[PDB]
Amino acid sequence: AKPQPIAAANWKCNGTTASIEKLVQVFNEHTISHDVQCVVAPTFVHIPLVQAKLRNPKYVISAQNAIAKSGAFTGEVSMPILKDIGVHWVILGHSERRTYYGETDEIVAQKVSEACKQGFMVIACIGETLQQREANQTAKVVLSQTSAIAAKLTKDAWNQVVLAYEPVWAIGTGKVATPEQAQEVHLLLRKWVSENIGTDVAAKLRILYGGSVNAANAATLYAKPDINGFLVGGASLKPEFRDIIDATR
Repeated sequence: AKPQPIAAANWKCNGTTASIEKLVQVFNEHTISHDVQCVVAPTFVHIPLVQAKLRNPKYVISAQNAIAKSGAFTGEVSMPILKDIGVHWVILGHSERRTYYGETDEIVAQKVSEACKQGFMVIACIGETLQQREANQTAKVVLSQTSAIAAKLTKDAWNQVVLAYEPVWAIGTGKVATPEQAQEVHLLLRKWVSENIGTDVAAKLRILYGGSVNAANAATLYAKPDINGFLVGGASLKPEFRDIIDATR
């Protein structure tokens, strides 16, 4: 059978106090009856508000990024600071950070390793660009990104890792991957983990899909055997996130 699914909301750089209060109320009033881990990732400045208002017991709060250590890093937020305020999930290596903010495979792998050492659950993002897909490099790219992370982890650390496969061409564009496209990559990843890390790790690993997931396409993605849930951007700012959660039944 499949491991426990995850439905994760990446709000990105969005929100006002009023809109967040309304959306959290919607999430609180949605009764979830199956075993799923829901995750909401607000901007840093909204974490305290969401902590105060979110009561649905299926949810945890995640940060959208972090650095490993406190110190002289003006503008950044560290993992120890997040832990002290009660946040123990983080998204690392999102495409937007790899693209705009210079996060290379080695930077991502270092961050993931440090988060695991500090007791975080980590959603680590990987995925290929349109050019790489059309060059038939998808497998090489996603396995390179994954092996860079794996090189800095011990086997036990994998209990804290969730992989999110987000093809860059699907992020925010409306052009979701087909279920067959996503399943092909998820199966390739799970096999790599099984051979290189362990079959026990691979059977428990959650591999999420993201990139233009909405409430109408989520259930047909989740039907595939190696898809364990979703990392959702635009649709997670809307009430229809409730139906994305319920598509993981």
